[PDB]
Amino acid sequence: MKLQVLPLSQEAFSAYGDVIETQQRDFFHIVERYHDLALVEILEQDCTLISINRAQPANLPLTIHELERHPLGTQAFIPMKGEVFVVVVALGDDKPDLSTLRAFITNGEQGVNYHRNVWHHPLFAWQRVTDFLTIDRGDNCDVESIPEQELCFAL
Amino acid sequence: MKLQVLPLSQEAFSAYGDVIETQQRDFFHIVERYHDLALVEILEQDCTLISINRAQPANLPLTIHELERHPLGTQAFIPMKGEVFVVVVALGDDKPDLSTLRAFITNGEQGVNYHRNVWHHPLFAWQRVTDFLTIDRGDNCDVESIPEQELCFA
Repeated sequence: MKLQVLPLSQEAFSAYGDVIETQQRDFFHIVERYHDLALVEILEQDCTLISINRAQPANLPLTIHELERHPLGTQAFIPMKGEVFVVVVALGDDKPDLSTLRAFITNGEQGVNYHRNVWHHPLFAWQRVTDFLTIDRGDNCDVESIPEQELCFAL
Repeated sequence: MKLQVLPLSQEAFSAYGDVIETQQRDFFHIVERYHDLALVEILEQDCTLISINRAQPANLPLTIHELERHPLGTQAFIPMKGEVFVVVVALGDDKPDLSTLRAFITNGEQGVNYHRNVWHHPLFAWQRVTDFLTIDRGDNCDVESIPEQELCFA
């Protein structure tokens, strides 16, 4: 199944989570504070931990066949050296709702925070080893397979 | 008084917070997951906020005369383009305990998470404008004066 990879934007991503970036975002003059870019929510009396995931770059062509989700907590990933990366998300209360399945490629100035219970693909890098500043709990996530998806970058 | 800025290291910073870095840190082979580098503790709020603070560089010679602290939560700052930055910390339950006053300069591969209630200087960048990914409670900030300190570097 062809899965088109489109540019990431807050507008297109809003139903899946928050896009962490400064472009055209409101800020307070203090230092310029670009506030409330993402809301971290971790329940089940779990801790909110900061980590770094060093991911190897994946090579084209890319195919996926499963998605994971964190039912009781959000998960944020922010590249540490301006790297571009790819994300795949889907909604769905008990399983991925294919009509909402989408893929996005960042612009190098963005991070993401997946809302709780939102389906996404395990972390992987693009074109180069990337260190992702990670904010989540701390494996207690749900794993569900989906029909093979062929990510498409052209067009 | 001259406050000498020294290289930031986890062992020297541990009493004030945690250094967010990968160098010589334990990890899980997955992707290499460098786990639990810092613990976010927020009081009287069930959520943590992520923001970006774009900070201007300080005008040298830098002289400081006050520190701030957040009793209700930890505060993390991680540069987004590998920039080096400077931090000033101190312990003290009532007022800043000067015997614990220290200044550190990062190596470009480090972020910091100030423990809750630890005194530190308001954010500023080093040499160039820097974007700092910020993780904190998102008012409620104590501010106390300290003897005029003159930051000295290499």
